[PDB]
Amino acid sequence: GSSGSSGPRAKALCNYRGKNPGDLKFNKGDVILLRRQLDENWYQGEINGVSGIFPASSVEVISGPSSG
Repeated sequence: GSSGSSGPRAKALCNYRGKNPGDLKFNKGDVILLRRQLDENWYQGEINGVSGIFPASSVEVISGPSSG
């Protein structure tokens, strides 16, 4: 219903800066900002001025909040 200036984020689990067909390269830990959520399987964001697509299994949506 309502949105918040603050958007979601994702954290890399392993080295994904390899060689992929039209994908996004990121290093374990790097936090990618979810710009466009195509589906619950992939995520389209941008990192260090680099736009690309990456899976949801390679990253974690735990970024942001922190449970005690």
